[PDB]
Amino acid sequence: WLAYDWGLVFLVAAIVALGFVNLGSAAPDPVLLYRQSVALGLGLLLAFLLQFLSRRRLFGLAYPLYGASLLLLALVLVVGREINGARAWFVLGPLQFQPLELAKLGLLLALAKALEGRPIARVWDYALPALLTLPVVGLLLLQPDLGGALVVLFGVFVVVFVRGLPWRHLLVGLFALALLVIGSGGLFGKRHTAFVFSVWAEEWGFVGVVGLLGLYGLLLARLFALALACPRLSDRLFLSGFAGMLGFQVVVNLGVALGVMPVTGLTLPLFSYGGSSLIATLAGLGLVLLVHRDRYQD
Ligand SMILES: [Cl-]
Repeated sequence: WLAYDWGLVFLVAAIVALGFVNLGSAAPDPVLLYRQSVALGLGLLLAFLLQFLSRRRLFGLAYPLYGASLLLLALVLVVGREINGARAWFVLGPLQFQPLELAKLGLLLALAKALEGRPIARVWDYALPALLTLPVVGLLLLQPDLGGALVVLFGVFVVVFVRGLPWRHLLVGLFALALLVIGSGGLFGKRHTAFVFSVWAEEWGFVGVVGLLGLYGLLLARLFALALACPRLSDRLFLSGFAGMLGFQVVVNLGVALGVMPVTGLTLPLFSYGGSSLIATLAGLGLVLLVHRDRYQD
């Protein structure tokens, strides 16, 4: 039927097109743009394939996907490939799959589903999110990769806070974990990650950064608007956790790019270089779009 919110689609497409028109000038290379074109193709294809999935099945898979992401996080520690001092990637030749993304989505689904029963015992308000998040954050710290750990923990914080459970301990853990880590016009196109962002910030200047931060602000706004437009509470929680994680990566790259936090492996979603991050962001956006399209169904 295609009863989606096409505004969010246009926002995602606009950020993606900005990322692509920037990469073609921010340290370009004939062979480095092909990888990202194929990543975009795979991402759109996967986000389309996932549209043949009802939300009932998707939340039926809330617990199996969480278990598979836990076991996959455990397995990457044994048979992974070290990159920047941590084994956090599965490399099978041309295939590059990082279990962090599966962990994020599985935990969001699992917590959303397990946290939609309004009455709870007076003890599990602390323990259930604890015992569902701690294995993930711990297996993320054994790599070690604390950027994804921060994203995961902050997502869990957003889910808990929107729900209405104890969240202050989660912020304590979050802040504690984060401590052990050219004009108005610009140039217009005239190897670390932040280079992808430093070239946009310098070749396009204040209008460029204002426009990009505005695109991200509108995306987070539309996500949180779709979140409170769902009758079921599990959907509200899932959408808000996703939007939280996205905004958190964005503000992390903000402080990384402007000399605040030490850099992490967290890219700017839909914008920074990275085929797996692009594909995973597209897949998560496909999930959020399909859970929004099925909001008035049983
Ligand atoms: Cl609290």
